Amino acid sequence: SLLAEFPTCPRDEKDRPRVFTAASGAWLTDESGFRWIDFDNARGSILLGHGDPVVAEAVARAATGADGTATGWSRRVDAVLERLHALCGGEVVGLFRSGTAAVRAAVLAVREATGRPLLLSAGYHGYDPMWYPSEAPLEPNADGVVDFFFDLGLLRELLRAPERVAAVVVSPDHMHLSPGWYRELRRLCSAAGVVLVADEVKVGLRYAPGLSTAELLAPDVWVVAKGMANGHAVSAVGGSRRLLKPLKEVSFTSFFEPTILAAADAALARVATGEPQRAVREAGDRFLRHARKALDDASLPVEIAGDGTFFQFVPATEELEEALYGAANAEGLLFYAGDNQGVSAAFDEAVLGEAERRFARVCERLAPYAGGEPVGDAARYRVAWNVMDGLRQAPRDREETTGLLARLL
Amino acid sequence: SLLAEFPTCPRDEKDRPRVFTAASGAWLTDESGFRWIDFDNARGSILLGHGDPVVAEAVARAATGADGTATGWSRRVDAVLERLHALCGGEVVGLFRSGTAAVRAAVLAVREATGRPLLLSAGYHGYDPMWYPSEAPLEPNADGVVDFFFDLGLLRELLRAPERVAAVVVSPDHMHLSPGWYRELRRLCSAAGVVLVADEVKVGLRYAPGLSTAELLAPDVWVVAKGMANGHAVSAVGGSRRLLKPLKEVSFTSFFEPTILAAADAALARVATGEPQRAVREAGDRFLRHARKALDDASLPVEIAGDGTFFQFVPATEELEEALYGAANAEGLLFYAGDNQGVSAAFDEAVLGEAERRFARVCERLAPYAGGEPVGDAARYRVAWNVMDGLRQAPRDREETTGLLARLL
Ligand SMILES: Cc1ncc(COP(=O)(O)O)c(CNC[C@H]2O[C@H](O[C@H]3[C@H](O)[C@@H](O)[C@H](N)C[C@@H]3N)[C@H](N)[C@@H](O)[C@@H]2O)c1O
Ligand SMILES: Cc1ncc(COP(=O)(O)O)c(CNC[C@H]2O[C@H](O[C@H]3[C@H](O)[C@@H](O)[C@H](N)C[C@@H]3N)[C@H](N)[C@@H](O)[C@@H]2O)c1O
Ligand SMILES: [Cl-]
Repeated sequence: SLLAEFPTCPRDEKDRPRVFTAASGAWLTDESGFRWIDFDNARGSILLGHGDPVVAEAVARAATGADGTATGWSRRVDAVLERLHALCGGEVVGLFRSGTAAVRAAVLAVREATGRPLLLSAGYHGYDPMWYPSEAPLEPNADGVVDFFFDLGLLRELLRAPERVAAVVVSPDHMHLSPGWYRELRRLCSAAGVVLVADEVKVGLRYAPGLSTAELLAPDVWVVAKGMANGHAVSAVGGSRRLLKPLKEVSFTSFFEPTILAAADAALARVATGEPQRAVREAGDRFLRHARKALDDASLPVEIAGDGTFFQFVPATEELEEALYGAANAEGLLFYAGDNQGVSAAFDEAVLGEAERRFARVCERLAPYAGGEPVGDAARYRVAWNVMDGLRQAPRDREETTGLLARLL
Repeated sequence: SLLAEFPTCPRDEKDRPRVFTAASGAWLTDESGFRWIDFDNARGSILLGHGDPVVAEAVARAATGADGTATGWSRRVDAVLERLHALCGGEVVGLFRSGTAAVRAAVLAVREATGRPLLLSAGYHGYDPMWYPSEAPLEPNADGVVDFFFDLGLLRELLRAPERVAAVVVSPDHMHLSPGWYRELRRLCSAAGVVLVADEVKVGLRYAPGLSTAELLAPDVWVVAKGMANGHAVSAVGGSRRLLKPLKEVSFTSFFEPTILAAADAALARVATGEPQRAVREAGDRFLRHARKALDDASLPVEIAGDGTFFQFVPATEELEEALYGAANAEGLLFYAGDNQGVSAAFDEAVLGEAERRFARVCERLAPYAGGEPVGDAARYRVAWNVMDGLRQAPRDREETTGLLARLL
């Protein structure tokens, strides 16, 4: 207990972190020698697979100084910028050292550029205190952030006074929000004349070789990170020259560190082909068909939201959800507990076959829960909240919305 | 023109970044094949030297999968936390992705833990807007920060109402502030009952295996970064468990990324022994003896502040400053222009012998500046302001302090 932070990671029954010695492709080794198949994948930042051979060679080389120096510019800086710009659009691009740092810099630049105070937010934007919850729903926090919890009725209300709004900033979820959700969000922002920031730290580059919301939102500013460097310490922002002009005041010491630029340039190259995204979709979709039949044949009341790119178990009770991850653990399948499961491209037939096999065995372990009452909406809203930090799309009136927020906050 | 940021880096006479294609030890090669001896060394974060073989090999093995996974905890997390704790003291340790992020998190944690609004600051703390200047000297900015510019007179004033003060946060400079200055700062903060945060992002682990101000300040909370990983993207905060409890709320996606953890463990192993810091001190002091002698023999009105660990040229005039770096640029000595020079442990006998010959050539180019009026205090103040973003220690009354602030802000 030297560690001052509480990092999100695999934890065991005593909530102590699982210690992993090694990993390659889709497989992990733990400290007891027990081997796992990884559906966490550093929260979906491992798009390609652990230890990816070709990224590894580019990073190993950069470490020797052969591609440049942390002292200053290298043409790999130009290549990473150029790639991102091609993939995501906009006029300008900036690089940062986490998703957190990127989203904060982007929204503060917009606030400065527009001269307006309030940020209207849905979703998680990172650990920084600027995003901490207000004393009550719909009121601005200490840093001028109002959370609207992906409720478009609440957003529409807020946008009836757009003079005070620097930007709307949204973290997509494609498991729990439909395409028409996003189009309504875009229509409302455009009618109000308000800047739209897509926080694609998680979803950017994974659904497509580009922004998952490039056409759905056509955002004024974007942020990506998890998809861009197979796990390495980099994020990016882009959009219009005028709104990001304040980013000119950003500099940081490690900006030119070559191994990160190596990893980003290698990983982005594949990202740009479409293939790893196809492979993950196709692979996790295979695994999903299989998992859904196994839960069904087993009479287990667990729905699965989403798709091969990201999916989430939605069990009918919290008891069952815990048992589920209990059994998965017992079988060497590493899920990100309660959150979204994101396979990597290292999910070939061998892995899929074993994972399917290990999932059947999870269903076997779970047979005491066979025939429980099927999934209701309270479970769906609970489980979606854990992944999105706000409300899944479903029909509701204002009273229902208010009740949900009271319950879940 | 894709980059939205304006990174600090070596820039040519047209203000364009120099392009470096490779580096090894003390030496850089640029896009034209010109070879440079590096005194900038990623703003001092390259303590060991470019492409340090042991670190590079730690990084290579970690990029394979064989030395931990981004998905979660590893034995190298413990080794890093343990090492920092041993070198720097305190009860807990936290890891971050840049000095900016680390100092922001540290100070916000102290603000939350004490419950008091104001941060009293000297020095540079990172690019974040929380540090932007106030409307007037001695007024807090919009984020509750009041800059005292290293003037203990001004600090005493601000310490007259300490109930409102969460911390004093200071970035040391050992070229322009004496040991007695630190002791008095220490005294002051203790009498006022205020928390002292030493921002050792630059100086930590470089003057000694641990904190430069360990004895002088005995700070409540410390921050280090540039010393810990031979340029790789990590920083650390440590100190009181109580004061850093708010850091429990920190998590980021790349926390377990293995190449950075390996680089840090390998670098900190070397740092703990005291050897690289001794090598740097001795190598730099040797260069300084030669440089001071060459300047004097040439009748050039340029002093040198500092020592082998970090030194700064202090030219009598801005014209002569620009001529100095122009001449150094022509001879392939890469100085961090106007700022501090920080050699690495790869500065061996052969590097020093060539740097001496190059600096002799520099002084020959500056012949036309021979015999100019000797350095005055206005020059010393302007030059020191560039490295510390505040006032070098020297006798002043308040009016003169005020006067300097008006001049240099
Ligand atoms: C849209 C978005 N914007 C910025 C960030 C910050 O990026 P970074 O971690 O690099 O600083 C993330 C980081 N994502 C990590 C996790 O964040 C969320 O998890 C939060 C979680 O939802 C929240 O309730 C809890 N307080 C902490 C936890 N880290 C998501 N539910 C999860 O799918 C994600 O994997 C993000 O998803
Ligand atoms: C004490 C301290 N705390 C946090 C940080 C931020 O760390 P990071 O860059 O990793 O985010 C630094 C970063 N240091 C980089 C430079 O910062 C200052 O340079 C500033 C410079 O003084 C300032 O005027 C300018 N606007 C930006 C410039 N980077 C120092 N003069 C220099 O010696 C340094 O090498 C630091 O020195
Ligand atoms: Cl003083």
